[PDB]
Amino acid sequence: NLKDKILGVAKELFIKNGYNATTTGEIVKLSESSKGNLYYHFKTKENLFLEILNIQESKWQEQWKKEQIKAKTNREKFYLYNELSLTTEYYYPLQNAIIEFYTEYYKTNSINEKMNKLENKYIDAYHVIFKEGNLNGEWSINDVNAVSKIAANAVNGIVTFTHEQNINERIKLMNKFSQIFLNGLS
Amino acid sequence: NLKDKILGVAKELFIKNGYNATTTGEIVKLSESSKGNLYYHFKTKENLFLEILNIQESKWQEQWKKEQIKAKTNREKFYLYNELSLTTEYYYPLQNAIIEFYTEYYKTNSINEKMNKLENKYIDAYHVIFKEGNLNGEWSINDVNAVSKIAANAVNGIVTFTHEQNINERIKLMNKFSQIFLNGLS
Ligand SMILES: Cc1cc(N)c2ccccc2[n+]1CCCCCCCCCC[n+]1c(C)cc(N)c2ccccc21
Repeated sequence: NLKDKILGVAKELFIKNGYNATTTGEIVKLSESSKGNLYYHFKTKENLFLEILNIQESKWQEQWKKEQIKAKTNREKFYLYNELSLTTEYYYPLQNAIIEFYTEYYKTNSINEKMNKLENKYIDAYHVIFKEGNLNGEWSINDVNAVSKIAANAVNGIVTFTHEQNINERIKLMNKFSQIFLNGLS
Repeated sequence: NLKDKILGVAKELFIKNGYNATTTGEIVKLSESSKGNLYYHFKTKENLFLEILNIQESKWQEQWKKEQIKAKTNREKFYLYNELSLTTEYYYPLQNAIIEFYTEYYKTNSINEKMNKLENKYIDAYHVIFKEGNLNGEWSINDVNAVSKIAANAVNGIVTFTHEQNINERIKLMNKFSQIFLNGLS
């Protein structure tokens, strides 16, 4: 509970004032915990944030599980997951805190350790889509891990570096990418 | 050097840390100057940054022009451009500071007359490659603009969101991307 509260309040603070401006001091006092209890559950701001991040990935996955019901075939899952990545991320309040966090502990394989099991999870969604695509004969992929990392990162890029363009155009471009790319597997 | 000597410090600081962790003061301090020398061609912080981006972009485009000769067919110009994007020391090492820069300075109306100029040079390489390929018959592209923007960002995605792993796994992934993308076009 005190741990659940630290997480809840911290998430709001990072959302309101970003990663850098938020202090464990603010988190401790507003969550009504202490520096000791905080230190025992998370050790560091970095770690607390990674934990919030894991919780968010779980939420995403549950969202994805209910959402893909709208996409029968794996080909459709791929179109929908990318469109979903773009539209949701546009109004995801933690995106700014995340950007800050990455640039922060990038030259530290420490606060970039669990950062792996995390990104790996993002990519798994693609892995499932492509593995099943293979079994369902929708396509034939040499090695899924490679194609999954590529799809995962090409999509982050279209989502991230487009920010400067009408949302309707963005979706149209992403769908075009989904189309061209799936066409490079046949 | 007055003007052309600050940008060098600011670049280092912008790349080393973020667009936020680098402040007007830290520059001048490690640059030894007046916190006002910025106005002739350096209006606001965003302008100093927006300028550094141009220098670096052009530096990258310069190199590209000199190395794209190892590529015979345009189909090859596409792979080489993407492979080189992973290895350059120009502009791409700044994509990070650029991301966090859009999570702030993107409301004013300079980020549409100054910032739009730079994005053109960013998708131009792909425009030339995709047009000359059309003219040459290597493929038939519906709208070179869509495919160009889609490609530039995808690639930037693979370069920027994997900047923490074996550079060879990198090259591998990028080449597999180029293969699939082009196989999706033609
Ligand atoms: C709840 C929830 C709700 C949503 N509506 C949602 C929408 C879209 C995506 C996730 C969502 N989730 C939860 C999402 C948890 C996401 C964990 C993501 C880890 C990945 C980012 C990796 N990364 C790398 C490698 C390298 C970089 N240079 C870099 C630079 C800037 C930013 C990121 C960078």
